[PDB]
Amino acid sequence: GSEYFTLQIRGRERFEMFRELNEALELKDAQAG
Amino acid sequence: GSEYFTLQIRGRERFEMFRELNEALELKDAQAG
Amino acid sequence: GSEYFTLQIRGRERFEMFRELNEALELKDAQAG
Amino acid sequence: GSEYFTLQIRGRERFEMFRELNEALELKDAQAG
Repeated sequence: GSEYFTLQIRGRERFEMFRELNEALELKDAQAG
Repeated sequence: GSEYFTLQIRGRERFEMFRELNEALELKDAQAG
Repeated sequence: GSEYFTLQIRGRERFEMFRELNEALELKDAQAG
Repeated sequence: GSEYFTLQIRGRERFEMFRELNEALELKDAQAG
């Protein structure tokens, strides 16, 4: 989409694992000045 | 059925990457029925 | 290496999480697909 | 310190995917630094 993409994840543990990865990538995005 | 959750993802490359991982895990789920 | 590439992972939980993803990718390739 | 493990990965694009995910998680690593 123009502001984000969506993905449907089956299962709470699985979702929490993918959210940890996604938040970490967003932390990586912040490293550039 | 199972509980599903929405992962909101920034960037097309990042989306394609997560979709690849999620599809592989779903094919693993499919083994058992 | 010529048969695989290796990555050092810090922490048991982190390793287990990546191993599950990696094995799922391999199972998808082996079942072709 | 921590305990370290080795992830064995097939394919160089798959290796670079895991490398990137791991590097992002490593921005979280610290003793309250």
